[PDB]
Amino acid sequence: MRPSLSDYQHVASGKVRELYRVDDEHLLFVATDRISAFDFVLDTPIPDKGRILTAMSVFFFGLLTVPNHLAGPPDDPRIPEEVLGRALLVRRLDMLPVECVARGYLTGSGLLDYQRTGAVCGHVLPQGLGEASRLDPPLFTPATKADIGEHDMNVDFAAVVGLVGAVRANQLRDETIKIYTRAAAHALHKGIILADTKFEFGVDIEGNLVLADEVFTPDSSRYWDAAHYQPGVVQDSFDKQFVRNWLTGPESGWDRASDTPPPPLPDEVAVATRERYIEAYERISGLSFSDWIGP
Ligand SMILES: CCOC(=O)[C@@H](F)[C@H](O)c1ccc(Br)cn1
Repeated sequence: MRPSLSDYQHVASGKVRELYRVDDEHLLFVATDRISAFDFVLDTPIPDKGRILTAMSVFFFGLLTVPNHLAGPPDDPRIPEEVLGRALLVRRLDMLPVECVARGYLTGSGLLDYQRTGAVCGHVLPQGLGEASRLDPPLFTPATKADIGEHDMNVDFAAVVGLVGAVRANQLRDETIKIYTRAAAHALHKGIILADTKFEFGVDIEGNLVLADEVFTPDSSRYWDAAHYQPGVVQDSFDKQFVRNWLTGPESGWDRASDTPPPPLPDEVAVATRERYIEAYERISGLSFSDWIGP
């Protein structure tokens, strides 16, 4: 028999994820069905999104050889029925206060910083780059969390040294670039570009660096269709473009520039979005989502 979620202490809440205490040395990482667009958490959930993103994380934890925070199987008895398939049993770690970001392509705040200064997070770049330009080798572009509602602040390597130490900062940079390079090549071989990714790490009792976050989900990473990749224009979001198109189109009745919260989504847009998440998972993993555990 599985415990109730109310048997555990709710310890933290995020935009589309939740965290619970299991005992002194273990936590429960939970993915919800909520989705974000244009910096709003939308009213309408995407069915099975939490389960699909958890399947994705478990696949990539398996593929990568680096230590990670998993402390049990996806069907561990300590996981409540209500979150089965969208929750993981993990070990408690001393977390490092650095958002460890790798970028293989120039977009978002990376592109903006380049267009303003000619550099990104202390990396002076060649002249002549633009939207969705390839960056090779990929860049370590660390950031720090700001206040509620605000975007993370981009920082340089020296800033990271002052947060975690010189030797540890070099380790974060090296492991972030190594892991991203491997995952990106794997996805591209199957027709999906991982344009960038954001990692969070912790340290265990022996001093070892441990990957401790969801990993390579379409929330932590920009997924693009490789078949339509064209440097110089904005790329469609593999998972979120149907949501974006409806919200900004003729039928929503919503003006993005009003900064008012958006309306609920059509049921059919939510179902089409679920299909897109399933397509991304099955193409990258080579597995079938119909075999992933659930309630
Ligand atoms: C950059 C270090 O991050 C942390 O310290 C952790 F708390 C972790 O990122 C976290 C936060 C909120 C939720 Br919900 C789940 N996990």
